[PDB]
Amino acid sequence: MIQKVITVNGIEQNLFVDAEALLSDVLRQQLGLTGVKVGCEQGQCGACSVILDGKVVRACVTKMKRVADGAQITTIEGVGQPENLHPLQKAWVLHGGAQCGFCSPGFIVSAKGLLDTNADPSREDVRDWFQKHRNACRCTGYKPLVDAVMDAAAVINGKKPETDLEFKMPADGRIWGSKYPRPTAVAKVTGTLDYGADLGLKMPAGTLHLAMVQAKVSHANIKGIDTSEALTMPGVHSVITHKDVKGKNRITGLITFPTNKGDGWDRPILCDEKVFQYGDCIALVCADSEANARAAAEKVKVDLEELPAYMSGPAAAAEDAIEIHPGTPNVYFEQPIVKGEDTGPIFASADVTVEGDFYVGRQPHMPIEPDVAFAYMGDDGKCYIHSKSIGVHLHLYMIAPGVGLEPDQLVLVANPMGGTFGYKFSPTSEALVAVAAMATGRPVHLRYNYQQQQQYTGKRSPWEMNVKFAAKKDGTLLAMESDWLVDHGPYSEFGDLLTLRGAQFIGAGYNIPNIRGLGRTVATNHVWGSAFRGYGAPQSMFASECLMDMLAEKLGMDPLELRYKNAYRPGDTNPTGQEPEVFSLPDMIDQLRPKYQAALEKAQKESTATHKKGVGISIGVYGSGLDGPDASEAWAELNADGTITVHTAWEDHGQGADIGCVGTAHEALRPMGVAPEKIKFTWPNTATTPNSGPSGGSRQQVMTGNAIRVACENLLKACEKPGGGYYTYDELKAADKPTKITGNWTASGATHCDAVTGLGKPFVVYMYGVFMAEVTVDVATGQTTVDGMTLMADLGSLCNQLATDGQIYGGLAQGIGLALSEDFEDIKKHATLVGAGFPFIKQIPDKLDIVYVNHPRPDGPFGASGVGELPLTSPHAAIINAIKSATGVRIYRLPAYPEKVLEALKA
Ligand code: FES
Ligand code: FES
Ligand SMILES: [Cl-]
Ligand SMILES: [Cl-]
Ligand SMILES: [Cl-]
Ligand SMILES: [Mg+2]
Ligand SMILES: [Mg+2]
Repeated sequence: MIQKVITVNGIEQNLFVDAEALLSDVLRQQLGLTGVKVGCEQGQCGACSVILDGKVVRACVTKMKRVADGAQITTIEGVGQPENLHPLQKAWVLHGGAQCGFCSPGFIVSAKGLLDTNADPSREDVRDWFQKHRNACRCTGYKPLVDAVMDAAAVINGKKPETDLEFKMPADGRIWGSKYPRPTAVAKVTGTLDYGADLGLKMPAGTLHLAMVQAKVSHANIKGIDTSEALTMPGVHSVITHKDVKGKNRITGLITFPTNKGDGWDRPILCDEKVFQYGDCIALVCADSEANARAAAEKVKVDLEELPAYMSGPAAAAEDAIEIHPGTPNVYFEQPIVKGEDTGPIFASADVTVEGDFYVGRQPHMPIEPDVAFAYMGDDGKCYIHSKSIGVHLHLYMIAPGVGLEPDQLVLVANPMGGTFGYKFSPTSEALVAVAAMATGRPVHLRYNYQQQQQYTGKRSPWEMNVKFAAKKDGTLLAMESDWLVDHGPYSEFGDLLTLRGAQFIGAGYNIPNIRGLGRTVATNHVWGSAFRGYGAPQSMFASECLMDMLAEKLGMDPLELRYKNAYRPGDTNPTGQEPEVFSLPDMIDQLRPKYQAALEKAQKESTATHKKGVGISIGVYGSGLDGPDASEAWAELNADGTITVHTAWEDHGQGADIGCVGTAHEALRPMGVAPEKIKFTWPNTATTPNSGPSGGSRQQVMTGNAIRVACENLLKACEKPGGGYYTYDELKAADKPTKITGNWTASGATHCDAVTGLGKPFVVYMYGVFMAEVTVDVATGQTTVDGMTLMADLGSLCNQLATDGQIYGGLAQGIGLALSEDFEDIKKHATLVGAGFPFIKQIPDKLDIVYVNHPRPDGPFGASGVGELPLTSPHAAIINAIKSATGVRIYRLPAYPEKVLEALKA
């Protein structure tokens, strides 16, 4: 141990530390500075950026011996606090740079290091700096962050007044459609919002820290577990196995389809008889600390009979394949799509047919914050779970029978979270912490490290796809055929539904009167499938949007013009036989056309012999809602102090659940003249908030937004004074009148897609968009650089521009990763941010362009559709179409690795 007298945030600290200790650990645990956020723990993400003697370092790979006596450290807490914001923190808030906010402290600290050395940086300087210092963001696509640096810089330089960093009201009082900052912005940019790991450091002693004992093979029969050595190890309380589980020890898929050949109880909470994938939790060590738990977990011995593993869809779908779940065939679900006439004869007689085999792989969500949960037995005897669940009511019913509790005896609460991008549509650690809390009686806490986040949370499921188009010489689509195989890993949850998405979205965007297709779901021993932003669209529309460009090339037609010809117009139906609710695609194409022609011209002019430039186009379509007559509930309550709380279980991945609530409520409350700062939101809690539903399927703004609008409309009626005006709280209570008002809303006109034909009206609101990608391909290396992305977006009406801009920028960046760099195929290699091809700032162009072409939705609140998954429907198709336009080569199987591109280039 050594004494180090240093300065931390301007205050002299008398530090007593292990020289080998990590600065991140010291700052967070010993000094309580949880504003230093830790994600990857491997120096790759920059979340832990601190300033050490004028240099930006990553505290997670800075050992205390590198901290000299009298050193000066600045963390986010020293940059500024809620009542004393730094220009960089004000700028972040104004520009909407905090979405999930997990990266915000590191980014702001890093940016402060930048401005202290380069006071008046260019946009490229900013990007260069964030690249060098490895500041990663998964939410924003970087543009708003650079916007914020530039604006703060102007203020610090004395070029602009600081008051210009404060939000200005639109001068009618309308925050709907505005750039009003999200309520959580201040806490995020000051590091005063407590995420799961932060809460764990602030829990009382007696809290047990968990570590997972995980399978180190992909497929096995378990013979026994030996905990003897682990129990003698330092800090160890006990080891939990399947024997300690009070219920079925199974997670249920809950809405398993009838034609599913599996019962949907295939997933264990703790492995009993079998290992189904690498990483499966077999046991939980409970100890006094994470470090001690992890140490002992290494010594728990599992006796395994290793079985052959099927590591892809095709391998597991073979006739001769051994059943992974005995009694259930590996191909456990099939969804046909049968629309209009038989396609066989139409394909035979058409002027032009095209066909293609396409692949989209196991994309890893890669949130900066790795999975974390905790649980405890309350004084009331209920079991409470606090996690990253983005569907608390959903997960309750998925886990309750497994852990052995009645629905009334378990409570699920969503912590503030650093992004999920769909992986939290699945339970990850909830049942594990419940089981541990129940068996021990003590508070338990479980934090995954980044490797576990990669290997042992759900992934986008790979699809092997064959799609075909039949068409007239004028470009009129006549028919389509489709076959898709979905590799869902060993756990069935929502696998059949994902498969159904192929029926709804392969070929979405165009009038296609005749379709014959078949989707198949298959269990494998690769990572289990959890929703990933887009959920079926990125796979489906990659195939159909690439094939649209192939059809265009065969016709001798401009790809944009071919789309203009076939795009939804009044009278047309989508693939499930349903009429579009608005018709905005022709409008969006027309407005993009000149930008597209201008991009083509630039591409040809600026191309060289070694660096070829191209332009690609795609369309994107997705539903807003869960399938069928989806519904939400909200409560509007006037409180004693004259504020209004809107109670919902609108789960915040980071997308802006808080601003969606406040924005929608304010618009609905306008007649009563309610200031936005007086409107409160609620963190999701199964006991104290209504079943608003999960934050999945880009549904909340529509479903819960409507429910909030109805609740607020009903509160107005309850507050309405006879003869005009409104009662106060005190007046209402004195009259013994209610002050907490319910509102519900239902997508009444929706129906589920039929099990035989795939036809129906699954969503009443869809999202529509047109993508344009501009790329440069280096033909010597096969390396693609995306120079610009454009999205024409119809969102009906914007609740909040900061939120929708950020959403789109974020999804476009994930499109670049999906197209060029991202995959989880090799269990070990792809277990880091860098190894799995996470897009750092230089991989994302500064040129991200949005054009809103809003066609108000009949069923949307004030006209709004969702936005969440739109920017990820097909941006990767536009990118791949752009590579083809640049070089003549088509990548059919994502991602377009440089070597892969080179191989095609030289074929
Ligand atoms: S770089 Fe330190 S937590 Fe990622
Ligand atoms: S706001 Fe950057 S990771 Fe979420
Ligand atoms: Cl998916
Ligand atoms: Cl390929
Ligand atoms: Cl490569
Ligand atoms: Mg027609
Ligand atoms: Mg090669």
